[PDB]
Amino acid sequence: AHRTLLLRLSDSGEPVTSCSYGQGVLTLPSLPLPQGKKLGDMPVYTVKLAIPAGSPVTRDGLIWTNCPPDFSTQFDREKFYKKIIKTSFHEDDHIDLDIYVPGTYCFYLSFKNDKDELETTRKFYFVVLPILSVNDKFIPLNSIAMQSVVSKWMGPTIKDWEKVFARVASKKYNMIHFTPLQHRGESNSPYSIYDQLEFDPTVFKSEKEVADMVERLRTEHNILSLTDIVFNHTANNSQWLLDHPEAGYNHKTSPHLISAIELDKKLLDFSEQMEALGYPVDLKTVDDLIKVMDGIKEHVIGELKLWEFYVVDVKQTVSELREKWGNSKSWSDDNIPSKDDSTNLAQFVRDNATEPGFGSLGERGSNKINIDKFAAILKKLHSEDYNNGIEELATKILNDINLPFYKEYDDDINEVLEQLFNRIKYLRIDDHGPKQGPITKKLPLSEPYFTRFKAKDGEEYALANNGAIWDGNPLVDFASSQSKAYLRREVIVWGDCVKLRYGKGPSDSPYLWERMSKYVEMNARIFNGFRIDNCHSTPLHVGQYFLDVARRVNPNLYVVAELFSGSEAMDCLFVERLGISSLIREAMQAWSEEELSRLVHRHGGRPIGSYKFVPLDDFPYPADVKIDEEYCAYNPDDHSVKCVSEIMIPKTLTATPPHALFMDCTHDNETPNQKRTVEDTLPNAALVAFCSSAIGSVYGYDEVFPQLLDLVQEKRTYSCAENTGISKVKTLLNNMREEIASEAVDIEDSEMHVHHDGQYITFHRTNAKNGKGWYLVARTKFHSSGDQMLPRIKLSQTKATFKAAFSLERTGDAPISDEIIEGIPTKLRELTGFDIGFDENTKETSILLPQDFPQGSIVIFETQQLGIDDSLDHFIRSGAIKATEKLSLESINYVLYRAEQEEYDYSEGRSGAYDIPDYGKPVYCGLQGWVSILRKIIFYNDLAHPLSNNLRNGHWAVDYVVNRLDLYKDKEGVAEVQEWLRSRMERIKQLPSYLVPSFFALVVGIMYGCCRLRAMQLMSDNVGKSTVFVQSLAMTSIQMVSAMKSTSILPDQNIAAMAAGLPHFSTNYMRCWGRDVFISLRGLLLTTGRYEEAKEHILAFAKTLKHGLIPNLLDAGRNPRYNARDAAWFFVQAIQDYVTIVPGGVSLLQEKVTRRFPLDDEYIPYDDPKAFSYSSTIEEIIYEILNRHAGGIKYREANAGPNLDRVMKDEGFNVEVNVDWETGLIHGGSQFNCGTWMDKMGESEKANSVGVPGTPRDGAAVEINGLLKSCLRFVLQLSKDGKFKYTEVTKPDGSKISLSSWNDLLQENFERCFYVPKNKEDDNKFEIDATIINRRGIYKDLYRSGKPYEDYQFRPNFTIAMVVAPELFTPDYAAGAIELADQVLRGPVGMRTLDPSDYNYRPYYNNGEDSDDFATSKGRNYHQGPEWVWCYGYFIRAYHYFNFLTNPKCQVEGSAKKLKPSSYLYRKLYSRLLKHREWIENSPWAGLAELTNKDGEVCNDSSPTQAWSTGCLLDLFYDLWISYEE
Ligand SMILES: OC[C@H]1O[C@H](O[C@H]2[C@H](O)[C@@H](O)[C@@H](O[C@H]3[C@H](O)[C@@H](O)[C@@H](O[C@H]4[C@H](O)[C@@H](O)[C@@H](O[C@H]5[C@H](O)[C@@H](O)[C@@H](O)O[C@@H]5CO)O[C@@H]4CO)O[C@@H]3CO)O[C@@H]2CO)[C@H](O)[C@@H](O)[C@@H]1O
Ligand SMILES: OC[C@H]1O[C@H](O[C@H]2[C@H](O)[C@@H](O)[C@@H](O[C@H]3[C@H](O)[C@@H](O)[C@@H](O)O[C@@H]3CO)O[C@@H]2CO)[C@H](O)[C@@H](O)[C@@H]1O
Ligand SMILES: OC[C@H]1O[C@H](O[C@H]2[C@H](O)[C@@H](O)[C@@H](O)O[C@@H]2CO)[C@H](O)[C@@H](O)[C@@H]1O
Repeated sequence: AHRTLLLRLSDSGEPVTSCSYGQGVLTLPSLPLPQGKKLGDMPVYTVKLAIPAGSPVTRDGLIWTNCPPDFSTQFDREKFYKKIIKTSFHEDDHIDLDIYVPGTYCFYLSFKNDKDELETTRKFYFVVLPILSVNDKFIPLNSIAMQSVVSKWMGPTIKDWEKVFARVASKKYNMIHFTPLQHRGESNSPYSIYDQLEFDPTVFKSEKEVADMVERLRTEHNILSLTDIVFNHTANNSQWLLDHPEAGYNHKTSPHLISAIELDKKLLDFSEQMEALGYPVDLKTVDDLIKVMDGIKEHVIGELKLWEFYVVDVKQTVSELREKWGNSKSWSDDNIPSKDDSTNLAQFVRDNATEPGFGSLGERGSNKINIDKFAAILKKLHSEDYNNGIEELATKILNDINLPFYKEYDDDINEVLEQLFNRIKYLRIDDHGPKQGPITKKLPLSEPYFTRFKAKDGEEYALANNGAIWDGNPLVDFASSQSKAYLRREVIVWGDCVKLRYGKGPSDSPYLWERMSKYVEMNARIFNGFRIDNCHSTPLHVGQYFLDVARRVNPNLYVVAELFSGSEAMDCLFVERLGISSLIREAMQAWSEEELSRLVHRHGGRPIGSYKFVPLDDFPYPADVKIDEEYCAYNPDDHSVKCVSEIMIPKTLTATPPHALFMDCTHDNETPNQKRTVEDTLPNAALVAFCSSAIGSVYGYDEVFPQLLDLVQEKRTYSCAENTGISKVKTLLNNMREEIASEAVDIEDSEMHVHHDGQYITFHRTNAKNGKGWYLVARTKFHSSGDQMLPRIKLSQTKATFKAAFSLERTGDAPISDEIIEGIPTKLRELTGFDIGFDENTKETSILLPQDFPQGSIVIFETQQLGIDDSLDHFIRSGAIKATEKLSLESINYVLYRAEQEEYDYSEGRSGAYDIPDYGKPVYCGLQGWVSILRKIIFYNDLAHPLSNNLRNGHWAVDYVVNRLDLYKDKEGVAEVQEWLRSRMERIKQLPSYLVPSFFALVVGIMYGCCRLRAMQLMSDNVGKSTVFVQSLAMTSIQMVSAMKSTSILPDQNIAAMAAGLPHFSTNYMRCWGRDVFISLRGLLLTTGRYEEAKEHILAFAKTLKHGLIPNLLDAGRNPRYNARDAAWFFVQAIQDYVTIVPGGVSLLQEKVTRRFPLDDEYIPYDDPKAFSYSSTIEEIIYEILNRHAGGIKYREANAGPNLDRVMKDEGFNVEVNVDWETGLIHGGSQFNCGTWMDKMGESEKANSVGVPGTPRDGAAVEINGLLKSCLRFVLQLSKDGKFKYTEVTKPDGSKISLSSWNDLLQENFERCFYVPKNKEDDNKFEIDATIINRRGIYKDLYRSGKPYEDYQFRPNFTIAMVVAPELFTPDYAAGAIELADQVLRGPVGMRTLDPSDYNYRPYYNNGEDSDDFATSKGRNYHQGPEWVWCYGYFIRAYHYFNFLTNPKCQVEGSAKKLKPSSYLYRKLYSRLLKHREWIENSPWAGLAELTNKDGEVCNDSSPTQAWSTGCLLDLFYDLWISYEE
């Protein structure tokens, strides 16, 4: 059915962590195959790799993976297969990895670097767990019960073993771990294997004899089997070691140990003559040890030649100097240090005259000097005659060379004898280890460091035996050359075993690899898995190769390993590459009760009430996605991995901590009788069994054996004594876990609470799906530490039920047999008296323990949380799609967004945003305000967050989500969305308090995702199929477009009205701004597909035309403000954008609006019946604007006075606009004016700037004239097409100018008036006064401005003209001008409003400055430095266009030999948007800010989400889409 996981990648190709589970591994969940399907019928899993669109990896990117393409192809570690990444600047690419067999798989990505070179990422691994079934019933991995049994103690016959099998089958174990069933070595230790290729001749004779026994265990007792596999060593007496001695490290293969060999055999030879030469051979005196130690120092250390292994043979070099004194002589280097600089000169000879392998160990005299290169230096330094003091000089240098070697030797020898005498004392003088037997050949003074034999090749050899350094790093091969442990005697050896020298591969030890391969696949044919002792000491490449050979034989190979590497990260890396399925954890390692509770806490599960993962505002919502319309397209027999909700965003693949196999007692740790007591066997095994993981135990733990069995010496047999000790309880524990294994699946599905009080440990196991749980009270018996009484146990919203209770008591000591291992007689008394009180009001269960509850007892309760059934998850994960069926792009605004001021508008100031105690209010009143806070809470499982606390303290926030929508109930689809929230929140309130936060976030997140998907479906295809970033920008369109009560766009009605920004531009007269609306109209409405809403705004403002101008401040169409020389031309540009994009958009031209205010610019007539009066068409409105500007205007502001602008000066109200017909440019404004977008008016009385505009842009503005040229080009081609008529324009006098002539006037005179030529020679060609110019290569920001220094100021406004009227610019001039803006005026997120190299540059906006600075106080800086985000949109839109015309590297051909941008240009475009993608990702408001201080510094006064900040970035994506993506 659906076994697909989503693995989103970052921009560098690294997997993305969906949740913080800790240091882990990309493990895929263990699940059975579909009903009646084998390996190969279908892929076991499919990993969907998601690559971000436009990321640097997509540039000629390829996905590599060693996953075979089909089931027929075998797995190869190093054969990777190609997968093509489909590059796009809008759409992310998904590449499936079909997996057919469990194993270790990895993937890496290759791409084209920014250096045009090839680059590769890391290898990223992910494990598919094996499928474990017994007959035809699936065994979940966390329900495995493993019984470890030692072969040589189960009996001499196979039937003697099958009696043990029946005992562990009654205890209901489902897996048996075997110590290696091979022929054992001399010492008969199970791990020193004599021959790897044949089993124990005492019991078996062939593979079929042991294969039938394991298959018998499967069919008879329903038990799987696995063995230990020994890679690190073999027995010291293998008949194949005589044939192939190179399989270990010897004097040939590892020459560095030659020094250690001659020391081991010396020590043993001294042991033979210990009392002969000296006498102390077996005493308990520390002085007696000192005598033999001094004997060692004089009988071995002194007889070992002062160790020439380090030091250079001084006199033997001088002897050889005279010999070749006269051959390759003379040097030339003048750097040769002076003879006075002894140390410096000493090491100079070391670097130049040495034979290969200097300083390192080898043979006796392996470190020597190159003579012809040494004597050549002496001739150059001293004299060419030898007897001239060379013997003194040469010896002096060599003696100083050996100074570090001698100190290296003293430090080595000291750690030899310290290690020796310390070990000698312990091994002899019983401190904690006795057996101080008079030394013998079997018990020599020194433990055997090397195994000696005479090989079949004739020569003698000395293979050592591995072991372990005390506290050394196990990742270091102590037998390799990097370690000096065998020399310094820092090795605790195992004489039973012998080295196994693997190299870099089969080339270094051919027979060893071939033999171990056939040895591995032999056990792989029989058993279900392997167990690896000291896996951390086996090299990675060694473990990787043989485990893959096994999985080729047994595809469902279950791997266990005792893995204690340096850290958790190294543990995860070993699990990643080796494919380990479970890690061994030992419960006996806990020294105290607190250490045991912390161990059980690690492997118990997640906290109770843990948050559940949901796709939120960080996911793409493709409009063309499959959906579970009612979460019903799941069949249990399919065994499919479920999606999170009705939306089919597949289950995310995230790193989870590697699985654990919790052993209450292994075959190497001491018995509870030894470390603690025998009574602790019951509570210790119960706490382990309650963990949500695999569990196991050694044989004898349940049968309370007295002490740990010596794996080397002991020969006694397991007792046939049935049903002893805990065998009855383990039958209960394993049978209980079988009932739980049927439904518990993933890591979020099993939760836990653990408490430790004194000697008691509390374990509360909980299933998060149904509410079923277990409660365990276990009194531990580490020591008999007196009576302790546990306080009252209290469970909230839960009912308890007594299951079972037991006590373990000791009835004397264990029998002392010599032929059979028998345990300690123990009584297992069932307990009673547990009072379970239930308060039928508070629904609180109280549990009191009985006073007869001795140490070593347990009690199990069955529990069930109230309000949770099996049908709760389906009710929450369904119905939300059907509830959003009637939602519209306007109505989604009330469900998701609404600022508190926008909510006060509908609630008359009563409601607002929910106040979270000790935190604050969410940014939006809708779900977006919750999702912005919950995403980090769900990611970290922060149950201590103030919102998490408030959600379980009461149902206030739960009812707040549903009660808000009463304000917007009558709107499209909101009522049905409220009813879904009402029905789901009501069911949630019936749950326990501690479970409310996790379920509250799940309900909000599900409805949020359904609302965001509904938005992408209602929008166009370019948006509804793009990356998260584009969709996040498109959701801003919903934030701004909403119906209000205190304002609108029509004076008669109350309809949708695009706000300028939230929250400071949303209510009353501050919401709609004509300039702001029509800059964002193309981005927020046309790019998204809101065609009818874009028409309503064009028609609404068309009613308020006056002076031939469009008003900036729109008071819903009643008394608007006409101080906007900018708005009319952004408005006429939005009409062109509408007609160009909307199909049949020419129909807008003949739409008749009822023009309020008379044509003759009369007076404010809101009541006067001459308001409605006459109608005007849009075609007429356009011509009215063009002709009125041409014919000249003249007006003082209507209702002029402070009443409007309480700071504007009297002359400031009479603004005007006139067209210089010599040039064609439209001039207008004054030094008391703000008629452009930089409209900051002074309000400082201290700095005396009241009335003084910060940025008056009087004269010819670039944007106005650029939009004028765009409008003229629009109406010319329109009259040609017949949709426009008017072709004549008037004059202030009364003449007439053709529209084409006005169009040509700008074409002939625009660039002349504005471009500042780089050539100082062409200032006589572009109307420039060189006295006032900051930089050249700049299109002037103004023409004929009042203060002419503002004419030549570098401001970002010229980009508007470059985008809307590119014909006004010669390509080479514009390309260089916009490259300067990129280097100078471009900030990280916003565009700098003024060149930093100006004296007026003040880039920090503080609208509360009450200082004396004329330019900074009260926010006069507004447009003199601060970085605005919308100007970045117009900038990069033209930066893309003119780089496509100029730089040829930004061009590429292909389809239809049509020029599409190169990946080099897409790379430059993608880079300039990372800060914008970061901003909208990590902002509580789900948009882009209005303003930013210098260099990305957050401006507090800036509105955090602005309409035209995100709309202009949507303009860029539509340019690249509508022109290339066809
Ligand atoms: O009856 C309705 C209305 O009538 C009159 O309206 C006039 C205003 O009182 C008058 O000030 C003026 O409005 C100007 C404004 O003066 C001018 O500076 C500019 O607006 C700027 C601010 O200058 C600027 O600092 C910034 O202010 C933001 C701030 O950055 C933001 O962080 C947050 O604090 O919100 C502040 C705004 O509230 O940005 C704004 C916008 O760019 O332009 C305005 C419009 O021209 O002229 C109005 C003419 O009607 C009455 O005076 C008024 O009381 C009445 O309510
Ligand atoms: O309608 C929901 C309501 O939620 C918020 O108010 C609640 C607090 O979040 C909640 O912790 C609790 O506060 C108590 C405090 O003693 C104190 O706040 C007092 O004024 O009210 C409670 C008295 O026990 O309960 C309140 C609601 O009573 C949020 O702030 C409200 O705006 C919101 O309406
Ligand atoms: O040489 C160019 C000149 O540019 C700037 O001078 C500005 C000045 O800051 C304005 O206040 C006004 O005087 O217009 C001038 C136009 O260049 C630099 O400040 C100045 O150092 C530089 O020399």
